Amino acid sequence: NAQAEEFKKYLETNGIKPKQFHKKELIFNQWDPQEYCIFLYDGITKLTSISENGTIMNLQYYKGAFVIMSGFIDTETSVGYYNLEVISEQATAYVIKINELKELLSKNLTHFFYVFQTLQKQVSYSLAKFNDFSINGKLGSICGQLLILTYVYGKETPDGIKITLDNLTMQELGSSAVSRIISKLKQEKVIVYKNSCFYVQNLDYLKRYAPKLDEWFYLACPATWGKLN
Amino acid sequence: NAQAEEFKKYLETNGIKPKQFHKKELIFNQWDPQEYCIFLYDGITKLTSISENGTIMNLQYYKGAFVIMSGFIDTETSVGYYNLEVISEQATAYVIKINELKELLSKNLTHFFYVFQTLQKQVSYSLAKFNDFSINGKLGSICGQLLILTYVYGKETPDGIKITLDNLTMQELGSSAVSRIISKLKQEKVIVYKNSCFYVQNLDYLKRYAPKLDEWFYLACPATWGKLN
Ligand SMILES: O=C(O)[C@@H]1CSc2c(C3CC3)c(Cc3cccc4ccccc34)cc(=O)n21
Ligand SMILES: O=C(O)[C@@H]1CSc2c(C3CC3)c(Cc3cccc4ccccc34)cc(=O)n21
Repeated sequence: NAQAEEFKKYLETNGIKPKQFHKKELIFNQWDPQEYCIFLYDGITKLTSISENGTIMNLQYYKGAFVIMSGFIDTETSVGYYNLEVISEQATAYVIKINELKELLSKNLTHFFYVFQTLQKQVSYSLAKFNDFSINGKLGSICGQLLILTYVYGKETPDGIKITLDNLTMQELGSSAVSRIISKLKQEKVIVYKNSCFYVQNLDYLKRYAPKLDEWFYLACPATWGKLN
Repeated sequence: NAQAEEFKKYLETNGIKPKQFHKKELIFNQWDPQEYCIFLYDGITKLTSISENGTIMNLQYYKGAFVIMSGFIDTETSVGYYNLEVISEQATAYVIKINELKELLSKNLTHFFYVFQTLQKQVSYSLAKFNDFSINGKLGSICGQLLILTYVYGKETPDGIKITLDNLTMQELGSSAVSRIISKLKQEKVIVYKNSCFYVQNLDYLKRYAPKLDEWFYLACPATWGKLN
């Protein structure tokens, strides 16, 4: 990822320091009155929300390299009250106060375009995710998440496509319908737990029920989309 | 909105003329290889997708003033295959090719920050609606749709809070489960349909089953929010 490495070197040049985090750590949480811009350089995270009675809802997953913002770039108001939690064993992130960001981007348009693009990818990603929900219900959503996991962590092997993630991360990613659906897929040999990993066979089935996410990845990450097609 | 008028002027300074469109026109369509930046200024539109078997998925609805983009500003490549379709009677929209946009934003960052912040509102908007549907099901959706109508088109009346839309537009966007929900909201007199118009008289019930959208209106459109609170 060329833009990402360039954005790292730009942040470090401007004196911004990389912070290590550990699983279950919160890079920011939903009560913080400091709005941040997080450049997640390495790791896997989830955006969660905590409702008033304390039940946790998982909203979105992110992966390095990527930008996540808790405030609006001009106002430096919260965009929404959320937590960003680390779910891989480690993660590396550059934490930037919102207003510092405005300055950093103002003085370099290339980086500004890059950050802007990361927003565009979230917007196109949620359109595609809503599309596949609209057609195939939860089946759209499970397949969609399995498909991206495969494109991003799948190693072609005679065994199929191995999803290269130690199990703890897979458990952090994953009800009635679910069990019955995840059932159906195992039953149908789309995925297999063999040799202690998931291995994916019917990539075509994933693509069928999550078509828009297939397209979205093709446009967003073409080089990666090519390696399994 | 202030930022909205000023970007309209900047666009006309740089020679972008408003193009008028009428109900059911495609502002752009998915096969068009030209990536665009649509600044919807007035009217209502919807983004749609066309799955292969030909069914038209409604993905999102938009209201002037707002920004819709069909290419990534950095690589200038397609963000997806979409159609942008008018559903109001007429709408005012400035259509800018993606390369010309990038130049316009590059020479005035104020406007760059406005467009950037517009996509940020779009990101958290869809997370908020998703939080509400995951927590409260269709009651969360329905209560979200009506909350939306209320803030944007809610004109306070003795009869309560009227929804100021020609009732063919209403009728353009609007099942078994749905009717059980509206059946109840009509019975408990949270909404009243009289004189062929919707009215709202318990704003606080809606805020209960859609607390993330309510919270989103507050952080992203405080002016609108505060008017009704
Ligand atoms: O990392 C990237 O540049 C690409 C392009 S934008 C994106 C996303 C979208 C949230 C913005 C995701 C999210 C995602 C989807 C499905 C499974 C995931 C598993 C782990 C982490 C994130 C996941 C993933 C992703 O790779 N990308
Ligand atoms: O609001 C819009 O103009 C579109 C059309 S109705 C909708 C929703 C639904 C709650 C009513 C959402 C939220 C949402 C629900 C279910 C699955 C989702 C999957 C991904 C993202 C959001 C999801 C978002 C949204 O944009 N819209």
